[PDB]
Amino acid sequence: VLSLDEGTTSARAIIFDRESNIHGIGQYEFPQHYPRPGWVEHNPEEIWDAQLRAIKDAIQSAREPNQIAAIGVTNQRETTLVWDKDGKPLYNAIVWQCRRTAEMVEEIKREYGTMIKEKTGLVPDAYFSASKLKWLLDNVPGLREKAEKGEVMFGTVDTFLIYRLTGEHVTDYSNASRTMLFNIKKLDWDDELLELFDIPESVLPEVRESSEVYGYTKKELAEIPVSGDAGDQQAALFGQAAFEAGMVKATYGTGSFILVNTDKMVLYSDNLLTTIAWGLNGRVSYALEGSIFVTGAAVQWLRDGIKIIKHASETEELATKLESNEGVYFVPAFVGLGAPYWDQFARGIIIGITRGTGREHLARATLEAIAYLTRDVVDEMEKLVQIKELRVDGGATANDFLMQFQADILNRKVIRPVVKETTALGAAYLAGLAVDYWADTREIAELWKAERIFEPKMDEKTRERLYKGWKEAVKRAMGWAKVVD
Amino acid sequence: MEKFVLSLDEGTTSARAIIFDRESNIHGIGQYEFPVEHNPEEIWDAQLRAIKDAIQSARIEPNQIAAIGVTNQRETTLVWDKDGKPLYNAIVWQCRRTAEMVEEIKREYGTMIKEKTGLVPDAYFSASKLKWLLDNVPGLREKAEKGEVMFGTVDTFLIYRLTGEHVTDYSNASRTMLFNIKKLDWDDELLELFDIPESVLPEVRESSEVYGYTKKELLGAEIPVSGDAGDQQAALFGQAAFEAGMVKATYGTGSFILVNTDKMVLYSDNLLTTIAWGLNGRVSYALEGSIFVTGAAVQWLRDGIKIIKHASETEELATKLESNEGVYFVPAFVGLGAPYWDQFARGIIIGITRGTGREHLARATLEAIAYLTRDVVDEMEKLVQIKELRVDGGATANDFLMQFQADILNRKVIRPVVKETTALGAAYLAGLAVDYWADTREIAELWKAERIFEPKMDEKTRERLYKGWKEAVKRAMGWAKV
Ligand SMILES: Nc1ncnc2c1ncn2[C@@H]1O[C@H](COP(=O)(O)OP(=O)(O)NP(=O)(O)O)[C@@H](O)[C@H]1O
Ligand SMILES: Nc1ncnc2c1ncn2[C@@H]1O[C@H](COP(=O)(O)OP(=O)(O)NP(=O)(O)O)[C@@H](O)[C@H]1O
Repeated sequence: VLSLDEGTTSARAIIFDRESNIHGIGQYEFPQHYPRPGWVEHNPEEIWDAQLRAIKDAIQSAREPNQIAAIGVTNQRETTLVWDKDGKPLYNAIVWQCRRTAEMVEEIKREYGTMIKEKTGLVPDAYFSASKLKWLLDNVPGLREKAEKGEVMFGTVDTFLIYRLTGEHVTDYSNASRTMLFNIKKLDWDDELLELFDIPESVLPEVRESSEVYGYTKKELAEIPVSGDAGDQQAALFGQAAFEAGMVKATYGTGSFILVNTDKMVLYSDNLLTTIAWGLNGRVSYALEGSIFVTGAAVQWLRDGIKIIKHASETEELATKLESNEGVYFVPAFVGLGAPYWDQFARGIIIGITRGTGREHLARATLEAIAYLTRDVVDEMEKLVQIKELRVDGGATANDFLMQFQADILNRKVIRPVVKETTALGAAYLAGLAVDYWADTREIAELWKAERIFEPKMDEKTRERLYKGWKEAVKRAMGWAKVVD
Repeated sequence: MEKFVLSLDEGTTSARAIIFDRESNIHGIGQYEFPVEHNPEEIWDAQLRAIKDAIQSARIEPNQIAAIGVTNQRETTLVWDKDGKPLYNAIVWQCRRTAEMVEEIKREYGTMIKEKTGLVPDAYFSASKLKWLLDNVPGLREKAEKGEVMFGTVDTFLIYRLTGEHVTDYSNASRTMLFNIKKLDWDDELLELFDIPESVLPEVRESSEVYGYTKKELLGAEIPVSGDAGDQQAALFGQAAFEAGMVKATYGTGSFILVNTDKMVLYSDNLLTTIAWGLNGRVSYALEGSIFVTGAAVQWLRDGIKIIKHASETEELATKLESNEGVYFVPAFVGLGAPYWDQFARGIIIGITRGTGREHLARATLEAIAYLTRDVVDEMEKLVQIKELRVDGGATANDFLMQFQADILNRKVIRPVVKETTALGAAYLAGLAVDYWADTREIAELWKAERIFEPKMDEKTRERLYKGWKEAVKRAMGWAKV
């Protein structure tokens, strides 16, 4: 099985065996386009070749085409694209990170805020596709005509990847829940959101399950079946065998993303997202999500902005030089705050800077920030549902200290799996099931192995003192971009 | 022979001595660092070896030194005996060790203090540090009541070792917080409150007055020590800021700003009211604001987060940008004062996005130094028109800082050719007492200006940046309290 892990920064491809060991990798980046302050765009051509060119590294290290059982696909979510019947991108993709629609959304919020959330699960925000589409049909000349004329297909990244792969125009339930046009209850596009955002039905894909045969590849390109699809963060949940209500994973990447499987129960949170975990065997599993836009990206900024480190790994030793953060906090809201704050205007703050503050306090305040952002989500989840422990993946989870401190301020176990590329695993597992490469989810769930379990060993008083300083630091990051210009 | 004035610039991190002629040209320089506390003996021979360096560099005899002028880090409290032995290290002005000892004297008495002395009570000042010495230091109070002990700031010390005299001028005395600056003698009530016996207090004279003469056994001549003021108000004097409304800012580890207010005493709730100097039997008053961390914030970009090698580097980094792009840096390392008085405030950088680089920290740090000044200059504008800024200190080398400082203040910023103005200031005071210069009018004409930075910034832009600063300062408030 071959998994396509088309991320936000870098397109992965990976190949697994029924025991879930990797037999090939292939990763390539591609430019992150910023036409204007706060705007993030991807050229779908740069994305697409980076993807296939990266399949080949995983192929060429795996040692034959039709020896491939199926293809699974997982994508950076909400990122919005458009193309023609010959498969050509009609404009750049507007990444999930892009803020160009912050205020086209804002007006619409008040009259429609609770109706958008009630149908779709989503805090309305320029994060999700619906406003991204309305821009593309309102600003790209000829697109409405061409769509009212019937020549236009929209999709999120999975839907695009599945196209050049297959010829089919599909998406799963999980990626569709992310568009803020899909009614996660009724399980179909929601007509009065198609209205509100003025989006012609002639454009939307076909929502199908997450384990399904959508179609087969072009023989040029074996005839492999494309048989699995979920949103990037959703698959991580699958890859973690989070196949039960109550189970929680937390991906640490550019940003962190924390999901509680809920399968048949749909839960509501004012400050959190209700989306779809996956559709599987005529059953739709649900989830509650907290999406934190900037975590690991702060460690990056220590490397490329002020350049006080050369490698992200330098953080652990820089940070463990101190017994505590000595009152130094780093709220790294480079682009505003994700959940639960939903402050688009908050900007990144460092606070507590005496004459003795050195690189060590920076590095520590960054890793602490990552674990603090996570606990903000989890605390908010406990206002309705019990969170026992964190299965955990992503690049930053290499950091023995981060992982440790995460568990210490959470007073819960933090459990690092033996598998790393969990997001790909899940896209494999999904593609697997539908083409009996695996019998059941219970079989899959038994090859999931716990590589290390971080035990919380921190004082309750100490834990509350540090997180009270976190909250105060956050208060001071709020609303800064409507002050400064 | 042709003669010269010797200046004694006894800093806080360095003891300099410079030799001057009628044209303020510098013929010889010696400075030697010493190692909050300072050891008298250490600072003395660090200074003393720095005299000989300066005389050697000029190729001159003790015969040519027509007068000695003394400036010094002010406030710093010292105690000695009949021949000059320190009876405990110097409690330097930076010492926050009487801090809470003044907070409980603060409510009761503070308003009565500022009325008498000009000063909002603080650790900082001289009177608390010297009661500390009668209390704590082993059985000192018992001695100082026999007449056995002399007290003074750094200036009185030097002018004891040099001279045999037990003196100080008005300006240094105005900083003791024992000197009533309206009555111009030591104030009886401030002695009572802090438990000091006058058999301890130096005699206060003008800032331009032959106090005595050096021992031949030290310098080789019996030179007169004829000028004395606190190194801040001597930069003021060295800036030829002799008329009222004249202003100088010193950009160092902190900054200091003083306005000569001459024959009238001004009051401000968030500004110190002190003495510029006595001169020709005439006391001239001044208005001072202080910032504790200005250039020390640059010191931290290199010593702390270690993102520049030499402070020099800020210029090249900051001009890469043409705005702070919303990145600000309030370096409240130890707190805020004029006009926020929040000791619990701490340093913050805000505006960080994916692309905040060293350029924005460099540009934010220079803008801060510029903004903190404006804070003090605007507090003066609540009372008196501050027309323009004469400017000295290491940071004034940063040609960017200076143009920006002018830009946000919409005022000419003036860099003088002479750069060691604290030194030059004490020499004029010495030189004048010995007809080296005739009057200040001769010095005004002699003194001259190097570069003059001109405001060229939009009234719109100038206020959008500064509102950025204030809203930034709000979010540093009260951080150590919480
Ligand atoms: N040892 C470490 N300590 C701290 N942060 C780390 C460490 N290793 C990696 N990171 C951070 O983790 C990120 C890379 O994580 P990664 O698992 O590649 O997520 P990702 O590629 O952004 N997911 P995607 O959205 O699919 O592109 C960067 O922000 C790194 O700075
Ligand atoms: N070119 C520069 N640009 C910006 N900041 C500078 C520059 N040069 C020095 N600085 C900083 O500003 C101060 C330099 O002023 P300087 O007068 O050399 O300080 P100082 O020696 O502590 N003053 P003092 O003890 O009273 O004689 C230091 O704190 C430096 O960090």
